[PDB]
Amino acid sequence: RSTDTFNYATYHTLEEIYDFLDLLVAENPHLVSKIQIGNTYEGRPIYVLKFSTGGSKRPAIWIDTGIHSREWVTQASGVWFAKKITQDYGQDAAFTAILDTLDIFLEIVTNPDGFAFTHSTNRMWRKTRSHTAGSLCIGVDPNRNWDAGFGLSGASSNPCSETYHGKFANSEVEVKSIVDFVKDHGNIKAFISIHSYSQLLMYPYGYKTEPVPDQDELDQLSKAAVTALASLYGTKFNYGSIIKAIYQASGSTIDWTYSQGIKYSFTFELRDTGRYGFLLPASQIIPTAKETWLALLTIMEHTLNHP
Amino acid sequence: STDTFNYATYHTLEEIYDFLDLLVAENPHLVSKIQIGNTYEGRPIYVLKFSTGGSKRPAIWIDTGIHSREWVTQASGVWFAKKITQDYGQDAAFTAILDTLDIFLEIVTNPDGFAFTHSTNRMWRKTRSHTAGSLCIGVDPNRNWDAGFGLSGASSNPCSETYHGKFANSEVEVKSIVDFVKDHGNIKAFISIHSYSQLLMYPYGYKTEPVPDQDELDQLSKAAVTALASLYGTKFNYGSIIKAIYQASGSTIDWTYSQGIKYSFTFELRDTGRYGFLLPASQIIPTAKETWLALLTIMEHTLNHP
Ligand SMILES: CC(=O)N[C@@H](CC(C)C)C(=O)N[C@@H](C)P(=O)(O)C[C@@H](CCc1ccccc1)C(=O)O
Ligand SMILES: CC(=O)N[C@@H](CC(C)C)C(=O)N[C@@H](C)P(=O)(O)C[C@@H](CCc1ccccc1)C(=O)O
Ligand SMILES: [Zn+2]
Ligand SMILES: [Zn+2]
Repeated sequence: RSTDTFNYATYHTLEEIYDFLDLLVAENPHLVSKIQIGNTYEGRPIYVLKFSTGGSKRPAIWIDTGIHSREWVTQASGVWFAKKITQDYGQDAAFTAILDTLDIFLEIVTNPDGFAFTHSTNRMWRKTRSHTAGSLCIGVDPNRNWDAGFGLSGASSNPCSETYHGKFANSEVEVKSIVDFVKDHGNIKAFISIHSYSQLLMYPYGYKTEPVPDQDELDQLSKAAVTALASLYGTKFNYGSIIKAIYQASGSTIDWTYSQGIKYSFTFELRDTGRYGFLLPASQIIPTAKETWLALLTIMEHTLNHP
Repeated sequence: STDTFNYATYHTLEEIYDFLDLLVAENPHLVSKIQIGNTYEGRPIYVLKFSTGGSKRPAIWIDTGIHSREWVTQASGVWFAKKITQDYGQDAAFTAILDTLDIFLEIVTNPDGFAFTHSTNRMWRKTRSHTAGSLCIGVDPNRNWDAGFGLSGASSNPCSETYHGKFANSEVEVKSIVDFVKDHGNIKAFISIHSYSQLLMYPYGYKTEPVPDQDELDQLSKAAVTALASLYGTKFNYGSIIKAIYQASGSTIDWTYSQGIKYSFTFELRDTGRYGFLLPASQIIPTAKETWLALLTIMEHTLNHP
């Protein structure tokens, strides 16, 4: 296989996505690199792709998919995104402008133990796979484990719950690896965490109703990103703060990244709105990724022009 | 034919409905089929009446499959029904139950959703009703009841999994049961079966205030989970809904208990999340058998406390 002969309209295994990363690197040795940022609870490597046309820790966009493993359209879109970047660079003028200044980091399998578990045992696995003493239940909600209103209303203390927060913030190696990488990088200007489903583009906060100081700008960017998105197939996304647009969620990702000074902190909930939910047909992979790419571009151009 | 029916696999809606008919034809002096309504999508809603005679005798209500993706429940409901016909007149304790109490078993309590889980989305939870002014479809039938309806523990968001609907009993699937219970007026036990989590719970889900019958219901719970655990060692916890899982408003047994049905319980069957809703078919029969034993405890106790 090469990245040109790879099937992007199909859901893949952990081993397949991991081999895809290696093909991407070998085919673009002056564009793409693969960074290991940790290992999972179970010992699997956690890998981030860096797309860079030079410099030393340029201002950057971070994008992660697959934090909740069952959300398959997200890792699939993540693969598509990688190949879109390499095809489009040096070819598309607008996108070439983005990558002549910014680096892009892309974490395709952000919850690898879960992902592997969605394949071997339970298609609907959400959480990490860390053990919990005195419980018949396994794993922690990676989207409740960040140090931002951690433990507060909007997560569960019950190990059996889908939204169990863990013993303390960053207890999950899968979250702390991202935290460590982000803090050490120091130059991340936008952070985008990709989930499915509901067709939402959101900004902070999810833990409290109080609006973020950059609300007008973030909301205005949100409206243009979903307008761009809708232009392709008419797909309707709603937007707003996590708490107003879906529900309260504590110790969630963009609440943390935003309080770290990363202004352009966003989360997408992709297709659909419930018909298939997480079980989205493979035939909707590429449409999903393509329309979401239009939204990502909107946000990345904004980031480019607003230091 | 109900002897040759495969209890160790998951069936479509048509297969369950055909099973209802075969069991009635094999046992017409014991089992009758009652239509209590039609779903939002116009499909008949059926309840099995198991009875040895009389008129509106004291009764046990059992439903499965109100959350349609909870496949082990419908599949155990099918087994329960065969089980009743197998033991009536051969097992001395169950004979005594049915000699005094009627039993109603609603196996597919959410037929639209169940059909959807087979045709389109294995993880469909809600009804299939359309929502005025929304793209999203369906109401959580376990939030649509007239007990603390619309209060903390349900969502006003149509796209939510726990969307409560416009008003209490807006879902025909819930109103059919309401109408049935009120009309009957002599249901002494009501047991709603769900999965998963391995829990046995009693009211309330809508508030922390304990029910005046908590002491008795907790002891019965203790007994039922021990009976359950006796076969395979499967560990159930128990308590009020709000303490054993989380707050949930307009939920089923809250309303039943408010109508004066003292023995209102809910089960969450196997497992604890390894497979969740996607429990292997090989576990259907062991789930049904263990669960029957706890059902038996609740049923005997109901019989002995007229
Ligand atoms: C639909 C379902 O069965 N469960 C829900 C969770 C349940 C508590 C209602 C789910 O998986 N929902 C997914 C659509 P989700 O992706 O997991 C939604 C996010 C909340 C929004 C968010 C996203 C990203 C960053 C911060 C906040 C969540 O509950 O974590
Ligand atoms: C755990 C999960 O993946 N999803 C939850 C939804 C929740 C996180 C919003 C679920 O489907 N849970 C099922 C086990 P459930 O079966 O639907 C749990 C009941 C609990 C309360 C209850 C049960 C039965 C009778 C009365 C009250 C519920 O939320 O309705
Ligand atoms: Zn998610
Ligand atoms: Zn349920």
